[PDB]
Amino acid sequence: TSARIMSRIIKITIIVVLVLLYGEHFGMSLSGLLTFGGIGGLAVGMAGKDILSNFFSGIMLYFDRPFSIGDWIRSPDRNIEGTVAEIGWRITKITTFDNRPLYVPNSLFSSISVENPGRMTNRRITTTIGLRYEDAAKVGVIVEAVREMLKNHPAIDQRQTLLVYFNQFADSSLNIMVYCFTKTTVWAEWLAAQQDVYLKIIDIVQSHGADFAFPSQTLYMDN
Amino acid sequence: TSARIMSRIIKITIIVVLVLLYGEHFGMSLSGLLTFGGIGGLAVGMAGKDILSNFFSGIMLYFDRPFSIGDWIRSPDRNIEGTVAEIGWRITKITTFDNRPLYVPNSLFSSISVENPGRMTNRRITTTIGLRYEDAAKVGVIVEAVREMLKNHPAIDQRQTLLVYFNQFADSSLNIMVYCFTKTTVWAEWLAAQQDVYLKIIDIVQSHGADFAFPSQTLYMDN
Amino acid sequence: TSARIMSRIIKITIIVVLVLLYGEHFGMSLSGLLTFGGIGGLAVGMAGKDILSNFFSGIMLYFDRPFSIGDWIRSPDRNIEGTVAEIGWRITKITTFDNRPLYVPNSLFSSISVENPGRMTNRRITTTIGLRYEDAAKVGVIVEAVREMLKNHPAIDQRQTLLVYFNQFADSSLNIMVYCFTKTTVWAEWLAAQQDVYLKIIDIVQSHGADFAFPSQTLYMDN
Amino acid sequence: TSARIMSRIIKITIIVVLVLLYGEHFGMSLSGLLTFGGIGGLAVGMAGKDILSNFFSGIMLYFDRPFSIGDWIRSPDRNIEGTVAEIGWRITKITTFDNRPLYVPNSLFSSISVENPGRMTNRRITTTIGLRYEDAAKVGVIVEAVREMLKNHPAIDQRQTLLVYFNQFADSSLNIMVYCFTKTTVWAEWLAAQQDVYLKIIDIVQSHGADFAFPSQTLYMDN
Amino acid sequence: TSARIMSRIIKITIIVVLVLLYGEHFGMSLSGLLTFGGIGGLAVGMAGKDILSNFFSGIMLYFDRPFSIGDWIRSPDRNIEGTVAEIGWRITKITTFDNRPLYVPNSLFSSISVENPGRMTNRRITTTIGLRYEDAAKVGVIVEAVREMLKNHPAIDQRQTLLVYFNQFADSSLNIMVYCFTKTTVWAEWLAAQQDVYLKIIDIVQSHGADFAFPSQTLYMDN
Amino acid sequence: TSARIMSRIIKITIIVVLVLLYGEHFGMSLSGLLTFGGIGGLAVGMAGKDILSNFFSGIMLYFDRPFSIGDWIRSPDRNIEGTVAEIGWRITKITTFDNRPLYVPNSLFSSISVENPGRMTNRRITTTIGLRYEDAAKVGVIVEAVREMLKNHPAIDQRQTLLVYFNQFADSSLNIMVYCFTKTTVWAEWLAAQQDVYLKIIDIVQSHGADFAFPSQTLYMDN
Amino acid sequence: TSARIMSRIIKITIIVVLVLLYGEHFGMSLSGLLTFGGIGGLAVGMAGKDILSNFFSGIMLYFDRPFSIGDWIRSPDRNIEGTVAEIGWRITKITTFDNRPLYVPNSLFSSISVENPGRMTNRRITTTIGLRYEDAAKVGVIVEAVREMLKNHPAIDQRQTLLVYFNQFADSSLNIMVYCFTKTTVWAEWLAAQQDVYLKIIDIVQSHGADFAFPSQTLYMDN
Repeated sequence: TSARIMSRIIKITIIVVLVLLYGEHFGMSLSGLLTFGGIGGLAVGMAGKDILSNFFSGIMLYFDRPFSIGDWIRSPDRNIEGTVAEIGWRITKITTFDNRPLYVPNSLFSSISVENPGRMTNRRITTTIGLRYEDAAKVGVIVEAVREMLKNHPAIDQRQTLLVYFNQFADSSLNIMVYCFTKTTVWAEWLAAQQDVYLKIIDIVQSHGADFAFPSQTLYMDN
Repeated sequence: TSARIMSRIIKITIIVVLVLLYGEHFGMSLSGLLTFGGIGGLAVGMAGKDILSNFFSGIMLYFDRPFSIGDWIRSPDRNIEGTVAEIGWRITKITTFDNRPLYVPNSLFSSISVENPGRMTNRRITTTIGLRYEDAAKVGVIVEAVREMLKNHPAIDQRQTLLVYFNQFADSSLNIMVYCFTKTTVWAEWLAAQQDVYLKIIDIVQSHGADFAFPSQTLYMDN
Repeated sequence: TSARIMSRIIKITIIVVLVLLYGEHFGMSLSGLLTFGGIGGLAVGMAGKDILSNFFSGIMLYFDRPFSIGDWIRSPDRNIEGTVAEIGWRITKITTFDNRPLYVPNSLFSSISVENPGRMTNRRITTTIGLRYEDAAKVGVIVEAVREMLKNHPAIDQRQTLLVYFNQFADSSLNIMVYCFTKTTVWAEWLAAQQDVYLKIIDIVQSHGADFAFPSQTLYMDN
Repeated sequence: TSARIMSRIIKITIIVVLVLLYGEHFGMSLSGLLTFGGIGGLAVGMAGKDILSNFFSGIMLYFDRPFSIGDWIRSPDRNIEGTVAEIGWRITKITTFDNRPLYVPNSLFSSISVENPGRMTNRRITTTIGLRYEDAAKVGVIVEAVREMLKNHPAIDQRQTLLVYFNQFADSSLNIMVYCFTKTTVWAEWLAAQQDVYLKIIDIVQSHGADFAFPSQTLYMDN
Repeated sequence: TSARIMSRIIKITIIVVLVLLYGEHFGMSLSGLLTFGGIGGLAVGMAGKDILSNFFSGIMLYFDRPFSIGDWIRSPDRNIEGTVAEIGWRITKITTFDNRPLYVPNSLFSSISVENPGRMTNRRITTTIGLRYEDAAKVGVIVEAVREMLKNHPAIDQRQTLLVYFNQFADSSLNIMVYCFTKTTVWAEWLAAQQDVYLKIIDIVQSHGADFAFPSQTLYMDN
Repeated sequence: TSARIMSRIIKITIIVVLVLLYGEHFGMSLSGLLTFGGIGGLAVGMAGKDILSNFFSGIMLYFDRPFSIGDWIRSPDRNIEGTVAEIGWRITKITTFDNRPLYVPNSLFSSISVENPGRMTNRRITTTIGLRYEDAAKVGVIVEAVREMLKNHPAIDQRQTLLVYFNQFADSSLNIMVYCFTKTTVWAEWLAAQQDVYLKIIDIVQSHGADFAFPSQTLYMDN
Repeated sequence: TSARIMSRIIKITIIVVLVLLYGEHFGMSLSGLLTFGGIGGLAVGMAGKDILSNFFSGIMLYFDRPFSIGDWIRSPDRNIEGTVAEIGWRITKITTFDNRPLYVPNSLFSSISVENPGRMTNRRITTTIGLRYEDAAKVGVIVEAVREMLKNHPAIDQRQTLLVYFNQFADSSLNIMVYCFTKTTVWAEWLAAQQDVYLKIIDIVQSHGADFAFPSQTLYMDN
């Protein structure tokens, strides 16, 4: 389709060949060549940017790929997520978890940090608890029961980092940092462990009479 | 219309021809040519930017189009949304859902991620529930009834990813992550499924006596 | 007025002519020409930017105008709004709705998305409702009465997109997405329809005993 | 004052003249000229920026001034406000409403939108009302009384845009958009009209028993 | 101290002289000169930036100083405040009100707006009042008593701008814009006037029974 | 695999060799060489940026490494954290605490501040207390008991900085700045000390009857 | 260690020497030299930036150091704080108050404001009080008692700036600006004075029956 389009590509090529042959035949004068000549390199230079660089930068990715099709590639910087679909020079298909294919320009991968959880070894499960000041005396023991359970639980990696401590003193709460790592990377398996853990842990704070806490205030009144 | 306008286009062309002929005839001296000559390439170089690059970058889009007229093209980066209308070198018409035609310069597509949900396979329906701590013991069973229903429902894709779990422990709530995918991409059909699902799910939490929850506080008072 | 001003314009012109004639007469030595010569093109190059580019970029706008005097031109990016007044190379007058004339430099139009609602086909009326959880069982029917009315109403375009659904589950509410399009673009006519619609709709939620909702909380107290 | 200062300006000038004369006399060799020569144009080129461009860009302002001494020049972009004081090439004095003279570099005017309300035709008076849901049935009539008054009032321009409508449905309120334009631009006159209008309008909502509204909540309690 | 340091400065100078003399003596071949030669100008060009520009830009400041030692120089843009201490080419000492000397690079003054309140003519005293809706009928008179007092007060400049009006309708309040200018620039004198004014004004709202207002709400409850 | 790929690398190399040999054989004319010639250096120049610079900048890191494999490298600027994994020219592997390997481009290390807590000497434990105004008279003594304990405690470094003071007056509280340093850098050991300290400190405020505080308000009511 | 590494540094040096000797021997043709030649200067030019500039900019710091080892150097701009450790060309060690050594690239010091409180003359102690509207009549006297004490106190510098005034009218409070300067810069001494001052001041507001204030509201209720 489209005459003018197909035409004008021949055109911007042919005249690079014409200037070349004209300064080799006549071009009297030689002087004006170099000059005209420079606007091509400079204008292509400031019209170039990413639109040209995508190909080099894509090739650099071709020498080695930090991400490899079968992985999802969160980036803290730019907002791109979900599994890497297919790799191409001008673009890079990438399915998101909403199954919409975002076409990422390749030059972006040149700059941003590009962690891929797809190559995970583990899933960190991080939580927080938070027990009323009323529960304050019993903090030492409740923490310990929770500390003990995680070791004995099958799902979590005992060898891996496993800290539970009074930690923060924050706000209206007494937040307690659960921090431990699950085995399986895979989504349903880890989530299921997490549910099992919160169900167990939730009971323990219930079990000793320490009560879970919500933001709370101190109203003052007149008579 | 307009003499000065029509005039001044002849002008910036004719003098490119005059410099060319002058350095071929006289121009004595040759030396001053190259020099004058360079301000053209440099000034066009720093007056060029996007205003020149739009055409190259549009052509690059002409070699392949990630978006293809019949689609809407959300971009997480820049704020442009709604169906792609017509494609042009200096611009790109694009109807928004408010039916206002935003004329996007083409150079922008060179940089930003440009997912198009128009080429969706599915609609993810993501929700959250959130049940009082009062409902805490019954969490395991309510979750399961909800877990069971989604599988049996006709609208959702059972084969596709389908997670429901206790997940977060957040705030004054016990948020539960519904996450499943509908069949039809199309707007009224999916929304109707969503309404059917929330109506069903809303009943289940009602049905077991677990109560939906709102932000809550702990007032303290004097006598 | 002003000698020094009028003087110094002659000056920065005349010496471009003097350098030209001096290197054609003497300038011995030729060597130092090219060199001096380059600081002009480079300094004009890095003192140029927008201050020079406004004219090219304005001309590009002269070849075709996405906005055409009789229209108002919101831009999601830069903060400029209101009807386009008059178009000029260094600037572009533009009345705002507060009737203050903002003089927009033309180079800006080169980059930002420039939707103009002035070329609207419709006005989307988007609302939200939000009914207490108390109203929860009756959600299916209230929605339907509202769904029915919009079709029958004369003001809205029935052919055009028209969705009403339970949609969100958010917060302390049960928000319901009204979404439909009015005929007339023009400001008083559409607003009047909107008032008629909200007055009608407001009654319906009132009519079935479902109550409109406001942020709500759950106070807890001591004895 | 200051020998070293006065000295070193002669110095960076004289040696531009020495290099010029040296390559015209000896400079054996010619080759090294051009080279040394280029660091001047390039270093002045990347040490130049705004510090050089202020003068060109100021001159461009001298060809035409969108702002003209007797006016105040808000800019949505950069934070500069208040009456324009005096215009100068390196700077531009500008009194602010706190009577502190901010010296704006001229290059800034090259980029930012520079509306000047000083050349206003009118003052838009925009308000909002907001009536309890309790007042909901009477909304149609209260609006009309308010609608009627503005037309009859002497201060507002009846010919000019004049919309009052139920508009928003927002939050805990029923906000009503007053929007009309005063005659006089000048500060005390318009403000006085505004006071007269709010005093009149405030009564009307009072007059029909509709009550003005404040953020409100729905406390829930135990026994 | 330090041989290697003192040594390596001689070094990067001497070899600029060696290349110059070598291409004037031998350098067979001339061709490679210009080339090597260019990396110096370009690398100094992209290693230059501010680190070189500070001196030019400082000199520009030396031709005229908008700020003059004995003044404090708030900038809306960059965060620098407090009295200007001493002026130097690479830097500019500047005491802050916390008496910590921040060394500002001079190039910054090239770009940012640099108002100096030190050259003030006045101090604007801006306040806000805000009277319960309960006080609403009496707004006209309370405002007037306040309006009258400011004129009669010795401290404020009566000739200078002096507006008091109902202004805003905002929130839970009825905010009233006091706006007037004090005589003395100097810190203790103006503050003392401000205290005298607020003490006087505070009484007037007290005096008519209008009550000052705080954010307020509308609790709703069950039985 | 892939013919076109393997092919096109030969191609962009071979023609650099062809242009070189062609201008050495024919190339008639010499003039057009330099010109064509420049577009290569300029286009590689504006397609280069980081994609080329990563290697130089990586080498600079190779001369000396502020971070050394066995350390974690928080950066206040860019969001990268966790232990440094392996170092490579195009990238730098880096495990995060979630065990996901983020591949950092090396050029980034050139700009951002890169503190590594891995080379810590200590752990600062910073807290805050905050005692009701009710506790106000006893502030001097409670502070002292807390001041005394930290000195006597084995875990904290007494020699190191150790301030405890009334400090802030903020909000509804009387915040007290605990600030002291633990011995062991290592994660479980320090956290355990922190738990021991907060448990001890929590008792002291309890012990004197001063009560810990939460945000509090002053309700006002009608009859 | 590492053959390939050690090898490839020889390599990128040796071929700069080979091109030089080749165009001096053959290089037939001379023409292609200059051209190839330029890609080196340009690519080093756009791969250079900070990675090259760190050394120049470090040297500039070597000519004079605004910060001098024994000082801590807060910067309002970039987030770097704490005592300056050691100074080096590629970097600058700097201990933070958490005793983690952040390695700052030197080029940063070229741009940002770099106040160093280490060279303080004083410590400003700034506070705020805030007394219920209930305390309003007594504001004049309480302020004066506080005004008097600071003069008589030994710790504060009476000669130095010393303002106390009703100042703000803000919010639910009547905030009073204490502002005075302590003698000793050093951390424990000044903090101790601050504690002594707040303890004294706290009593005075207590002493006259004015009560310290917290955010407060006005609940409204039904029957």
